[PDB]
Amino acid sequence: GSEDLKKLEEEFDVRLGVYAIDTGADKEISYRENERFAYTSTFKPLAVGAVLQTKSDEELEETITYSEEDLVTYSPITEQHVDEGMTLVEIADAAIRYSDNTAGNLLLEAMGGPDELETILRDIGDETIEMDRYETELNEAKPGDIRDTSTAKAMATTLQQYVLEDVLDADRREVLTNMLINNTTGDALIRAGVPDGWTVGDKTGAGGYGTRNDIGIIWPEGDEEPIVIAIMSSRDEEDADYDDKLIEKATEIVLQELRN
Ligand SMILES: [Ca+2]
Ligand SMILES: [Ca+2]
Ligand SMILES: [Ca+2]
Ligand SMILES: [Ca+2]
Ligand SMILES: [Ca+2]
Ligand SMILES: [Ca+2]
Ligand SMILES: [Ca+2]
Ligand SMILES: [Ca+2]
Ligand SMILES: [Cl-]
Repeated sequence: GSEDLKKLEEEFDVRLGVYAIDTGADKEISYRENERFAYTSTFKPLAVGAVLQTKSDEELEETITYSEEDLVTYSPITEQHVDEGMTLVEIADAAIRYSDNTAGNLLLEAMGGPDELETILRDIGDETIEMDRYETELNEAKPGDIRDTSTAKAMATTLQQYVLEDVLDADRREVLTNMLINNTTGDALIRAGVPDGWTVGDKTGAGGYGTRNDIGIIWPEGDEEPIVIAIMSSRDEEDADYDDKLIEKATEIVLQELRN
């Protein structure tokens, strides 16, 4: 696929996967779009989508209780509510906007576990995603291990189904859309590569082997039709570091291609 994207791989010593489709211009850009990467926290809005797809109003307002023992690493929001519980919508908010890991687990559990969520996503057309573990084990990202992986094209396409297509009732679609727009963890990634005044919804991820991902939707200023985008990346070494600038630069290249 795209040639400036290839240069980024050498610059940052990574394997890079990119898929972006401009729904207005009817054009896409891709690079290694069918190669597997660990999705890490980017699964969270897909789990929220599946919840908003399959649960009743009552089920969304139901209080979910959990114990101190249930808390996994990095659970800033859920660790505040052990005694009283949280609703699925509050859990969704925490998972998407703060990347709360226990919130991720509560979503997986609500959907019947990773394998059941996988089956739900199969049924809306995602033939690619392979889900198996809970947080934080799902972040391992061992190369060649299929567990908890997808591709840039599949992540983008499935996000598109929930956010832009008709899988969700319009009211619930807006709830998900606003959680993504109000994400707090992505300022240095896709958001950093988009012009001022454009609206972005996104979900970031980070994990083993230097994995660094961001998926989202970009609405160019002026009511233009949206661009769906997924950027995934990983490195050779188990304890490798990532560089957020990779994601910003990939975004800039995508927009140069799509918008020109
Ligand atoms: Ca179109
Ligand atoms: Ca391609
Ligand atoms: Ca703890
Ligand atoms: Ca499909
Ligand atoms: Ca599975
Ligand atoms: Ca399994
Ligand atoms: Ca409904
Ligand atoms: Ca409703
Ligand atoms: Cl399972």
